[PDB]
Amino acid sequence: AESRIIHPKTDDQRNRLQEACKDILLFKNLDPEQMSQVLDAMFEKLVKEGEHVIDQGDDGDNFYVIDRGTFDIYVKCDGVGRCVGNYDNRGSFGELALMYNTPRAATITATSPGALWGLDRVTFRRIIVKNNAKKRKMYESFIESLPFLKSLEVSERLKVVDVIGTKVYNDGEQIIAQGDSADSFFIVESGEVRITMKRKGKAVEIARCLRGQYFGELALVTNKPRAASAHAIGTVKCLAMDVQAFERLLGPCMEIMKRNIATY
Ligand SMILES: CCCN(CCC)c1ncnc2c1ncn2[C@@H]1O[C@@H]2COP(=O)(O)O[C@H]2[C@H]1O
Ligand SMILES: CCCN(CCC)c1ncnc2c1ncn2[C@@H]1O[C@@H]2COP(=O)(O)O[C@H]2[C@H]1O
Repeated sequence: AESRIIHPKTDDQRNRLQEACKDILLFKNLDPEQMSQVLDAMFEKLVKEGEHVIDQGDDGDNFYVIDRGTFDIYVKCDGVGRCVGNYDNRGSFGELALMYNTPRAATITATSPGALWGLDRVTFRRIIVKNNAKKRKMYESFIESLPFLKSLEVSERLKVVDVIGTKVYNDGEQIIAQGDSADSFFIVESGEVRITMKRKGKAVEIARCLRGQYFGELALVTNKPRAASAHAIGTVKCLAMDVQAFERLLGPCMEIMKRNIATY
């Protein structure tokens, strides 16, 4: 079809568009064809400190990917809204409205001047939601066999795959580095992950994660930095998700985790 949306861009815009998108979990499973359709529909939108890019309750129009600038996340608790987190010069938001045809479930506002790459909902539903149909096949059984995910309404566990993204790693490849700031949760799908620990300089092995085992969740809960490095042992495939997604769907897991986290 030629009813596709296309926003002509300069070589520079595409370059930046490219950097901004390299790590967006929602694009991880798209073939080159699907990705280029997406990129063509991306439009640039500048923002200013204080600007309410999204207001809770509003209608879902676009999906956003951050090019730069800081942001704050706000939710209303009984009528009072609080900063429940934030984004820092990278990440994506505004997908829930388009995926589930529901009102914006939060408020996003620039906490400094920024820029964004938006994606209309027609394109988003046409390609990303289609993409989720594929991901569900591939990982529905698997995800539904992960013990730590028993504590979730049958319905909640369904929306999990909708926001995970597949990351491939070669042998010897670093997945996360101890110390670094954390913005993602991992779940080994295939291969093996070696977890090691070091000391203040420039390495003791402390665990091995196999298909079905998660890691990188400690720093998300303790709101602390990476407490250990992770490396791929041979080809590894992890099903990942950002913290916002983590806290949004995994709250019902923090217990069985916080407890089993004592085993650290
Ligand atoms: C820190 C996680 C906070 N939680 C969970 C609390 C209920 C969130 N709960 C719901 N939506 C969130 C959350 N965080 C970011 N968004 C993003 O803010 C967006 C607002 O538009 P949306 O509902 O279409 O999609 C949303 C998400 O990408
Ligand atoms: C049973 C070994 C327990 N220990 C060693 C005790 C000091 C651990 N101590 C600290 N982190 C561990 C440990 N095991 C796995 N991780 C995982 O390795 C991850 C490193 O990133 P993270 O800190 O965000 O979350 C971590 C855990 O999922």
